[PDB]
Amino acid sequence: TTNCLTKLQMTIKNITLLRLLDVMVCNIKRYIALLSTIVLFNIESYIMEPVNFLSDLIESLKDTFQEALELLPKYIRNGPFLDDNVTAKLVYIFSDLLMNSFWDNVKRISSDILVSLFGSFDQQRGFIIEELLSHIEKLPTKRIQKKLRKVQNIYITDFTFTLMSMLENINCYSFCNQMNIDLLKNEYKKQEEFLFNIVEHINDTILERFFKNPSALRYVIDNFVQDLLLLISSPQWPVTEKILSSLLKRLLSVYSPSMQVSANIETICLQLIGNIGSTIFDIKCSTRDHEDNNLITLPHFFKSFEECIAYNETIKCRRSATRFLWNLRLGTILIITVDNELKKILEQIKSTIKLDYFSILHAFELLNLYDPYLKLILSLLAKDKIKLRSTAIKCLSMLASKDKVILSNPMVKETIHRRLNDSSASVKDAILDLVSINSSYFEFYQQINNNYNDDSIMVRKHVLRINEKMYDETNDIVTKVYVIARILMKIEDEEDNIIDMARLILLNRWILKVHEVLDQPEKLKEISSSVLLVMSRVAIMNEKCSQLFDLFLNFYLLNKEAHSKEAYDKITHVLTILTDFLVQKIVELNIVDKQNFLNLLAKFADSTVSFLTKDHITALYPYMVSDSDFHYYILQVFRCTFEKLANFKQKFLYDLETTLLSRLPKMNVREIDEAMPLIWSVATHRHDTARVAKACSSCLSHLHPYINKANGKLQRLIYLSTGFARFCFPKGETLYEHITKCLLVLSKDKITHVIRRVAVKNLTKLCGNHPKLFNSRHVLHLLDKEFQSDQLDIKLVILESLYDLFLLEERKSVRNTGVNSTLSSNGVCSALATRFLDNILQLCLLRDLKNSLVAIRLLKLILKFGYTNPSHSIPTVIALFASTSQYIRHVAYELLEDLFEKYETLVFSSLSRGVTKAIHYSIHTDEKYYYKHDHFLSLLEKLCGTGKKNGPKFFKVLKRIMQSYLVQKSIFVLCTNISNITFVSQYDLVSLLKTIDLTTDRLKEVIMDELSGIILIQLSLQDLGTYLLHLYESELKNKQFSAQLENIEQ
DNA sequence: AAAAAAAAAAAAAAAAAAAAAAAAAAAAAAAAAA
DNA sequence: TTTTTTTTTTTTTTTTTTTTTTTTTTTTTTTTTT
Repeated sequence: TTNCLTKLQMTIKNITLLRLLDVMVCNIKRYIALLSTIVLFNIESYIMEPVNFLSDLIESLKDTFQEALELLPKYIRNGPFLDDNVTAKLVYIFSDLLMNSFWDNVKRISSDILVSLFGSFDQQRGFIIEELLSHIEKLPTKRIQKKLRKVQNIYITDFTFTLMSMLENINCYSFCNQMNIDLLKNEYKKQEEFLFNIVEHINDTILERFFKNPSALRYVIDNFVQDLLLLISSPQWPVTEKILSSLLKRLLSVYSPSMQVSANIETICLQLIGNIGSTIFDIKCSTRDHEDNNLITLPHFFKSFEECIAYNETIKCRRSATRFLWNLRLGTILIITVDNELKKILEQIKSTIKLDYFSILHAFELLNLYDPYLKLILSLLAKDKIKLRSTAIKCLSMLASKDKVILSNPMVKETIHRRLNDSSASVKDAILDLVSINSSYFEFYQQINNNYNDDSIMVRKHVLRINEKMYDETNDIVTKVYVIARILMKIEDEEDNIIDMARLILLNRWILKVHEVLDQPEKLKEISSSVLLVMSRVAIMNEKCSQLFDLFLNFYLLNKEAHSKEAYDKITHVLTILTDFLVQKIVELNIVDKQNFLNLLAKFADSTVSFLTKDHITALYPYMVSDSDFHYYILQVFRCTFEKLANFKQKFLYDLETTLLSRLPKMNVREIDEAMPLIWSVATHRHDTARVAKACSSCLSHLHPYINKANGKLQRLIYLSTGFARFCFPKGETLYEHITKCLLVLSKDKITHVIRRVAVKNLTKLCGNHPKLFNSRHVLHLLDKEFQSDQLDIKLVILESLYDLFLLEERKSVRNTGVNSTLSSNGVCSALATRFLDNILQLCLLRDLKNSLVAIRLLKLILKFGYTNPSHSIPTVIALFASTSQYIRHVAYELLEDLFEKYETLVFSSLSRGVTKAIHYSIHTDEKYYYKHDHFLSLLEKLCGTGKKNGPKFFKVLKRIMQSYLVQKSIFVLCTNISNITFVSQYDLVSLLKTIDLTTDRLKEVIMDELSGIILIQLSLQDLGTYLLHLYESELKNKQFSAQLENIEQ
């Protein structure tokens, strides 16, 4: 009965054969569990029956239940009378139950029973070990806190929680309690050998079962190693250090030769070894001052051992853990002091602690194994596997996260600046993360910015983030200008997100940053000054940045359609105070900085809106009237301002006109074309302005005798007349028509060369300002005659005027239509470019640096605009590759790169003509130094050798060129350029060698049949073949200096 | 005013070359939801 | 304060077609004979 059983249990508890038999009989047939618990408390059939009853209960289930499972381990630990047969069933059922609130308690009870069974029996270690290992597939894939143990907010999976205690339960120190030190040494040796063998067995089986199915069975190890990392910092688990140690070497054996595995296995093992290395390096770094323990501080770390043991046994003893820790000291203890300490220990037997515990691990293998991990990481950095490289760089990054001074050694600097220049998207991202997490990364900022235009979106975004971080962090003006220039470059891209991010960060760091203070004193004098200095520095240094800055300031900041009205008044206000501060700085300062500030002011005035007021005009006036390049930017600012503002004072306008007309003879042509538009702009605000008419009439009367004479003062006179014509009086003939007639009169053959050039330049400028004048036949015939008269300087001024006209017209066209939203519900320049394209191309190949640069600039501008066909100019650019000058070659390379990226089909189509023209220019220019320069074919090859088929296509074009040419100097330069070509594949090289051998053999029979040129070209081809062979089924397998030698001929 | 054979020009079928699309797989980070 | 599902990036596997040739076939009109 239940009452009888309860009374019997109470009597047994108070006190502490027939009853056991009755309990067994009752269990055979809630009451059964109570009887089994009573029998267990009182205490092979009596045990075999309760075990079977518990097995049936567990099978059916899978507070009244838990007392039997709680009193079972006590009997197991106390009574060893259980035979080997009954132990197997309990071991197996409890191993099954351990894997798969009250359930956690049941699992803990099962773990306690398993460790008690391990401790009680010394001949069943392998049995329980294999039983626990056979259920390794039941580990949870995800580290959800629900099915996890504890022990600190540290969650431990149940399998290794049982396994670590089981392994540390060897506790040979207890044998020391049982006991001329001869027997204990042998016992300790046997115990340590047994533990070493079983830990190697566990590691081997874990790695084997992970290698069998690495993709699906990753968690089987992924948890374990990870948990081994979470438990290594606790002194309460010393055996864990061993578990990782023999494990780590196994991972180090993964990449050893004769152990080849799949790519996924390599990546997983590298991630695991990287985590292990990071953990052990973190442990090593956080130590005392002296932690050598390098097998060679000995007297005083026994005190550390004793303190650690005492603290462990004091707080949370867990007697198995401290028993194993006592054993761990045997290897260390086994000089005079060491012997005395060992004798004392034997006689006794017969935050700060966390740092102290790391000191004792240095003498062990785990901490000494860090160097092989680093060597393996460095070795794997250089392999061709992209995933391996990325994972290794990630491991280096997570290693350097703990210690920021790991970059001192040069073997990491070498890898980083080699990988920054050439890598893939993932590798570049990993190396950028590595350099960004480290505290100092200004040493490689140039390398980081060199990859700002990568194809991958992720690398570009991360580089932009690095640039923003550098701008926010550093204070050096040079690096700040560099990073802000890169950010401004990144405002145009094929990704809307990238350009939006760049615009947002630029707005935050140029406009909103100034708006934060909101007219707060003692803070605007620094941040606004720095921002204005940055903006001034942008407008220089590759003025494409200046163009992007103008675009950003005009078509983004001042467009009310782009952003909300409430977000536009702030922009306008910030720009107003910025302009006021810039004007004030210009006033007080009145050097390159001054020019930059003036350029910034001119750009601000040229904007779509006027942020300047009459007060700024009055402030600029005192040094405007007073008499450098100041008056040029000042005149530009005045011209831009007077086209938007009005309601000026009459007296001020009269004074401005007086001071402008007084200085007209003194000012040179450089700023006359801004002074005259200013004159007209100020004249139209002060109607009845006949004063400018009288001033123009004076110039006309002074110029009239000169034109009659045609049938130091004349230069300025004609310049002023042309300026008045093209900038004043736009409405019995019109003034500019009379000026064109006068210029045509002064542009005859009998006229002197200098005045003729000045007159033709002025006529070109006037026709540029008045397109209708280009329709007149006389000016067209004059321009054609100048272009076909072989004039060195007359053509140059026309080209410069056309360049200026093209720039102005394109700027006006871009400003006419910018960025806007259109709702349905709501050619002179091209003709001039096409007509004179041949003349420009012919002048591009001149031997004079100035004329060549002017012609190249005009050609580049025309090609960028797209007025004419690039096919007519593709060879010319290629001919510029033959130029010896480095700058001409570089600008030609940039132009050809742009032309390729636009029209690669036409570029490939015109390669033959380009090579022919380049060879002709090379032989024509340097009649004796023609073979000296041979750096045009290789640069063209690398430009068109970045594609999968661009290589074979370029080689096919090269073979066509070689066959076409089979002139002596042409063959010399072609051979010298071939000598410097890097060949992609050996099939191409052997084909070229066969062609050259056939050609030289044929020339050999030619010379034998037959003078100097033929033998010289034969010798040249033979020397090319010899140099090529001395530098570096067969055809199918093959598919996978020279100038001095040529000169030595004669 | 009658018949056969050969100069061919289009119109499909193969033998690859080559340039991207679909579709896991893996980290890495950020917005819900207990 | 943790786990959950989106959202974003390369990576690798095949799997697509879009080419560029080389073949054979088919039919067309012009040469040959009465």
